[PDB]
Amino acid sequence: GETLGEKWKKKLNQLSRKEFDLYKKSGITEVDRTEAKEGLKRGETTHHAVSRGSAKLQWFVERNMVIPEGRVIDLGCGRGGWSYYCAGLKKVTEVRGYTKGGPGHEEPVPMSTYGWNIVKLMSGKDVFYLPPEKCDTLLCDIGESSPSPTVEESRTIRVLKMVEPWLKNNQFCIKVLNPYMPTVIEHLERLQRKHGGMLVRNPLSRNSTHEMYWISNGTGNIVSSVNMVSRLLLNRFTMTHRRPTIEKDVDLGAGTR
Ligand SMILES: Cc1cc(N)c2cc(NC(=O)Nc3ccc4nc(C)cc(N)c4c3)ccc2n1
Repeated sequence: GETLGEKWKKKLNQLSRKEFDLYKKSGITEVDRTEAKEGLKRGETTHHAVSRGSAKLQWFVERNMVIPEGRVIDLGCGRGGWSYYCAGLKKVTEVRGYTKGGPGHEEPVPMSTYGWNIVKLMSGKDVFYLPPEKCDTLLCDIGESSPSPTVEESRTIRVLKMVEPWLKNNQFCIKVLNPYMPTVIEHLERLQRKHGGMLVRNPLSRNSTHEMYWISNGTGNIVSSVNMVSRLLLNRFTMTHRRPTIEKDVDLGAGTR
């Protein structure tokens, strides 16, 4: 070291509140969640995504980076945004979501968006002790940020260690909270050797996170991709502020499959 990502993290931790709030959205893409949030406030159960996560996963799926099919397991499903998005996909036959829930954590949100009847979301489940199950698609969006990159390093490696027993001849999309710490890079290189895939930056991620996703389809140089993200995020500190690109949120429809 020290890595480009660690330099980015230092500068991020130096920002004031107003500088941070400007920087985190500068030049990013984001979905307009206003209508959806009002719908959830009213208890509406059709069309709305339960989180910004549905659109986030959609970005990967529309580029065939992960192609949900068959039995989908969603580790750390939270409200269920990834699960309910997958439930509407023709090739998907079953969605099982597991999440901790309870105090301080999001509970699954019951919905009747398209394909809801093939979704089972289970709260009260600690995925770090959950025996691996056969699945055709493995999703995991777990990783708690911290101002400390070393804390994030341990959290990230713990997530990667937990998800690996679930991976075998299947599609996957796994969040890598901190991909730039050298120990994480080494684990990712061994993981790519065992299971393939590639590390990709989602443009709906805010500039305040260096998160990248390990997706199953394709290949590439992990260090080069991480460093590309680090340079982008570093340059956005001094780039003139740019308003984010606002897109419409996803419409997940209604009814049973
Ligand atoms: C306040 C808050 C913030 C988040 N980013 C959350 C994410 C989630 N999504 C997750 O996957 N969370 C999560 C988060 C941390 C976890 N830790 C262990 C040891 C086991 C788990 N099954 C587990 C799950 C859930 C609740 C959240 N609550």
